[PDB]
Amino acid sequence: RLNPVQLELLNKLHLETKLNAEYTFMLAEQSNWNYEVAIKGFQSSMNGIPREAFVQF
Repeated sequence: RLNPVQLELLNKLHLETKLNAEYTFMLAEQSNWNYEVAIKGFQSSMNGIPREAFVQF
């Protein structure tokens, strides 16, 4: 599980990256859960984040 903060982040970043939140937390976890870094992360390679992740937003 995650902390309440990582939780909020998972949801927030799901919203920021619009990745199905599993890919979001995948990203968000490889990105230390520092938000902006997963922002940098997905949005560094957002053409390569599969559309199952990029979803219908």
